[PDB]
Amino acid sequence: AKPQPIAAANWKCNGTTASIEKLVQVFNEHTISHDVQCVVAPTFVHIPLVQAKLRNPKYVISAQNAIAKSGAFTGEVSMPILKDIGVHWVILGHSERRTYYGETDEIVAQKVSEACKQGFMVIACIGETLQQREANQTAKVVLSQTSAIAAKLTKDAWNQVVLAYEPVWAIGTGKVATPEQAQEVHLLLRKWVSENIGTDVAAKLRILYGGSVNAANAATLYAKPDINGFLVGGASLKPEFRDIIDATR
Repeated sequence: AKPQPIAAANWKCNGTTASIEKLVQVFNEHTISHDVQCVVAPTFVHIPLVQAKLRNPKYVISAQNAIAKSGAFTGEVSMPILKDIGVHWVILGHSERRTYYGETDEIVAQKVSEACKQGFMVIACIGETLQQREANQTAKVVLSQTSAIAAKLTKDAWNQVVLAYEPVWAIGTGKVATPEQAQEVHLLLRKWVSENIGTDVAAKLRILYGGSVNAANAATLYAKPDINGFLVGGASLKPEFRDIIDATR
């Protein structure tokens, strides 16, 4: 059978106090009856508000990024600071950070390793660009990104890792991957983990899909055997996130 699914909301750089209060109320009033881990990732400045208002017991709060250590890093937020305020999930290596903010495979792998050492659950993002897909490099790219992370982890650390496969061409564009496209990559990843890390790790690993997931396409993605849930951007700012959660039944 499949491991426990995850439905994760990446709000990105969005929100006002009023809109967040309304959306959290919607999430609180949605009764979830199956075993799923829901995750909401607000901007840093909204974490305290969401902590105060979110009561649905299926949810945890995640940060959208972090650095490993406190110190002289003006503008950044560290993992120890997040832990002290009660946040123990983080998204690392999102495409937007790899693209705009210079996060290379080695930077991502270092961050993931440090988060695991500090007791975080980590959603680590990987995925290929349109050019790489059309060059038939998808497998090489996603396995390179994954092996860079794996090189800095011990086997036990994998209990804290969730992989999110987000093809860059699907992020925010409306052009979701087909279920067959996503399943092909998820199966390739799970096999790599099984051979290189362990079959026990691979059977428990959650591999999420993201990139233009909405409430109408989520259930047909989740039907595939190696898809364990979703990392959702635009649709997670809307009430229809409730139906994305319920598509993981």
